[PDB]
Amino acid sequence: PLELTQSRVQKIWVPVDHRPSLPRSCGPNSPTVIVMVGLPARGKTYISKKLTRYLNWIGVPTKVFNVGEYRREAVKQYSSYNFFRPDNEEAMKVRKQCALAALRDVKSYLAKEGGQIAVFDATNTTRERRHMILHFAKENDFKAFFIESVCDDPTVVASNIMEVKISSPDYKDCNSAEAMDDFMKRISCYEASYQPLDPDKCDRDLSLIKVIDVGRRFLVNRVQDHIQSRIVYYLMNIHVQPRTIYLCRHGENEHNLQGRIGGDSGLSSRGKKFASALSKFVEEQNLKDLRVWTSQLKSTIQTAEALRLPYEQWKALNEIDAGVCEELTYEEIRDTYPEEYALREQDKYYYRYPTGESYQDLVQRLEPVIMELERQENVLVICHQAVLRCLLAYFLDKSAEEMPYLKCPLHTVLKLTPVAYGCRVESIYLNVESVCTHRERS
Amino acid sequence: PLELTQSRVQKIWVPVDHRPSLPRSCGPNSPTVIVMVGLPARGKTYISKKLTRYLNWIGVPTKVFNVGEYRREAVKQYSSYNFFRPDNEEAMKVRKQCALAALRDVKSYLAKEGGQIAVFDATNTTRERRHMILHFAKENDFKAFFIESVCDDPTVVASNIMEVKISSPDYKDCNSAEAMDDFMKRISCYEASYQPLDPDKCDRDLSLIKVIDVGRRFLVNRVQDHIQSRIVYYLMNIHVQPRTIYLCRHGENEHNLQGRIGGDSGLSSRGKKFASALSKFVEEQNLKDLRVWTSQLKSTIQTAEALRLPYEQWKALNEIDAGVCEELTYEEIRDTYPEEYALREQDKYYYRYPTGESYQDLVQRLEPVIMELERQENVLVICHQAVLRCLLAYFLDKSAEEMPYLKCPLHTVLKLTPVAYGCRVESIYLNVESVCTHRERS
Ligand SMILES: O=c1[nH]cnc2c1c(-c1ccc(Cl)cc1)cn2-c1ccccc1
Ligand SMILES: O=c1[nH]cnc2c1c(-c1ccc(Cl)cc1)cn2-c1ccccc1
Ligand SMILES: O=P(O)(O)OC[C@H]1O[C@](O)(CO)[C@@H](O)[C@@H]1O
Ligand SMILES: O=P(O)(O)OC[C@H]1O[C@](O)(CO)[C@@H](O)[C@@H]1O
Repeated sequence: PLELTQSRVQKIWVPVDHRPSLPRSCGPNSPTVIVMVGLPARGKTYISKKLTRYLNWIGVPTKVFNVGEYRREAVKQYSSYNFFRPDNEEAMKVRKQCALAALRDVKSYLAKEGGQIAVFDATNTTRERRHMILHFAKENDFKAFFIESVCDDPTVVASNIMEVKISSPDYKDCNSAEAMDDFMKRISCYEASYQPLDPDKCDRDLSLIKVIDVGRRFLVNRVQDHIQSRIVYYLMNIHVQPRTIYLCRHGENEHNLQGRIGGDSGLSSRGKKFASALSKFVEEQNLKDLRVWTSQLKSTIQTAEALRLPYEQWKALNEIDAGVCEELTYEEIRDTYPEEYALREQDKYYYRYPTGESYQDLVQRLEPVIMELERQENVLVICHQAVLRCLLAYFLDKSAEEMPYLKCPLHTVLKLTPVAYGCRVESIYLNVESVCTHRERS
Repeated sequence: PLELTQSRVQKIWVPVDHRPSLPRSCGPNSPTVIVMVGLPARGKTYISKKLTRYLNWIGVPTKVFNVGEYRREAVKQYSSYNFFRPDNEEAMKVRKQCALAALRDVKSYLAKEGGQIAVFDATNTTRERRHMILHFAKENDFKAFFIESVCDDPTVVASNIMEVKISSPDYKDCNSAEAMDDFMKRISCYEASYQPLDPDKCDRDLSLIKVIDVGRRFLVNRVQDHIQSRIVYYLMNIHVQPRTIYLCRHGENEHNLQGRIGGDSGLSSRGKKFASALSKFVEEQNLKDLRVWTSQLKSTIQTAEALRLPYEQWKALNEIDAGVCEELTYEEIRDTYPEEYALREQDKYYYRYPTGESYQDLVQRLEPVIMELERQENVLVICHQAVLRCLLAYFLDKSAEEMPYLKCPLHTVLKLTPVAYGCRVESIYLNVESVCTHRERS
């Protein structure tokens, strides 16, 4: 009775599966359609992309279905705002067909591809369009959650057009002035039929969030579940204010020199040289304010000590726990635990060290770090190889499969600048020698 | 250069403090005054108490300053709603003095007692009163965050009067009908001067949350920092729907029999008997729906396996990590690590095991568990001794000092029923023998 076995890769206790002669599968909670609402240049695509990046990173399979991309596919080349005219009978039919084709792909993603969240990125400015999306959701047993972005500031609208609209494939043959002018006319095509969400009377029973004036204010109505609550929390923590995220590892430590994993060793002579080089680098950046974050492990704290700046220690930033393999070299791991060594090499993201962690566990631990990084402005995170790969995979939208192999060398600062729909990444090697701890897949 | 030392109790790396002949202290971010807003019987005290319980448990020193308690102290016995009349010149002076005395204690708590959050629990229904609180906050360099509870449902108002108002010390000599009638008249005294928060025009620059219709809808304006964002997230996850929380440990394991700590041992013969007894108990509770949560450790999973109910494994529910002391008996800990043994006995909450955890680390790990427990209805959590003490300290509002000593015996279900401003706790021993793992302070 109650016989369990521990799965070799993830180390999960499962009931001993003495399946009968005819083993049965029973494969595989309700998926969600996130409905973007609002006029063009309201940051709907920005919200869609960023939210999808966060949801995928935390392990919720998410995909964006942008109706404009279906339109660029159906219609050869973009001519002008005339395509978006309410009196353009033909283009209105094409645009409806594109929205229906995107919804068809939403159904296939959620019901047949193991997707959990589909972000329907369109204007969805009319009650008619939204009623149709609701009908589609109800008939397919999908939940519907509306995210409306409301902003009437012309400075914000002009900034969005300049930052990411003029550079759109639609405006390839256009100069900045013509593209901006055409886009303003394009916005005007949607203004007459636009019916904002009304949670007070009409949309009282809908699950929604109204993001007002670039996240200055929020109207939240009927949050049904865990995932909607998480989305709301995320939207309330992110901002579009300019800032820089600097990510680096502690300076080279004594375990690095011996080729040993984990432990709590101190900086080597080179590691101390990096720490001084980092102080000079930080000083040269001339940042008004800078928050410095470290792990609770000695090597990151010693590195921060060289900066002569206040810093905060996070236990969540501590290197991946290697369990029984802590303080061992990779050669000693292969010779003492050959089965464990091979299992990790085959499934590096999901592999859990015995009495230790996986990269998957790291993500769960680092979620509060990410949420706080979003809230903050200029931040320097002094951490460890596996922790750094996880954070970098979040900022650079890298998959779980690529994450354990991202290059994060010692004595090198990764300068992240948020621009358009992601991060510009600059690498700055601080000219101090160290050992190489990067190991490619085999 | 960069010399650090590890603190004996918490195991935190600190700069080697070679203080000069004259060591200097420099003792000790801006505190927050949470302003409750709304008519009586709107759950302001419920919000105040619950939020304070959560904030203290996560490690943010928080205290409630209820103006009504200052009034019960200044005015001998309560007579009737006549005391609350707007034309009652004398009582209006007394009530103002009570609010000012509470604010005086708010200043002393935040500026001189190391308090981080002061919850000002009063009606604060007029712009005049709120302007005065803002002036008080600005002059003392305190942040102000407003929490308004808006509800016009008479069923909700009557329920609040019946649940917690009629049982108030004010209505000691009154029967349920007279107390209810007096309280309705008391509410009416505040209705004429009530000016709700207006984030649209008047209160546009104030940091606030409007909780509408018992958390059905929210208006969030200008969330300035981390703590306000956390409060908003918490308020959006809690509910007042009836439910039961059952908490228990895994059935007795092999390590329990050997007096060994940590590890991942399986159920003993008695532990398996408890698991069967738990299934019978669960069945007898006749719960429409029940969510079952376990840790990722074998003993809790084997216990859940006996229920024949779907369950979810949480790594956050895994027992406290004893680091180097894992799988050792307490006798072996005292003999191999006597310094460590004595340090723990002296400071059980903050003590961190070498390469392991503290009860303080457990709280940080269990925060997502608590947030999900709040969202849910009927939940059974099968966990471990230290994890259980932490969760119980949250529900029962126990301090960090009492937390490591809470009695959580094996083969015993703790049935938690939310009622009034906290939890009713029922203990159910499932009549299966086990060893005793409880150790009192020495
Ligand atoms: O509300 C907007 N209106 C116009 N533009 C916008 C936004 C937001 C935004 C919306 C909601 C939230 Cl919680 C945060 C940011 C981002 N952006 C944006 C700006 C420049 C480039 C790309 C996107
Ligand atoms: O909004 C209310 N109006 C009247 N009463 C109320 C509430 C809330 C409440 C308010 C906000 C939130 Cl996020 C959750 C619950 C709780 N209570 C309550 C009910 C019975 C006894 C004690 C308290
Ligand atoms: O996932 P990988 O490639 O083993 O890298 C993580 C390892 O790297 C180290 O930071 C040492 O370089 C160890 O602490 C950790 O076990
Ligand atoms: O804090 P205390 O009293 O040592 O209790 C926690 C210990 O109890 C155990 O659950 C064993 O009873 C251990 O796993 C853990 O180390």
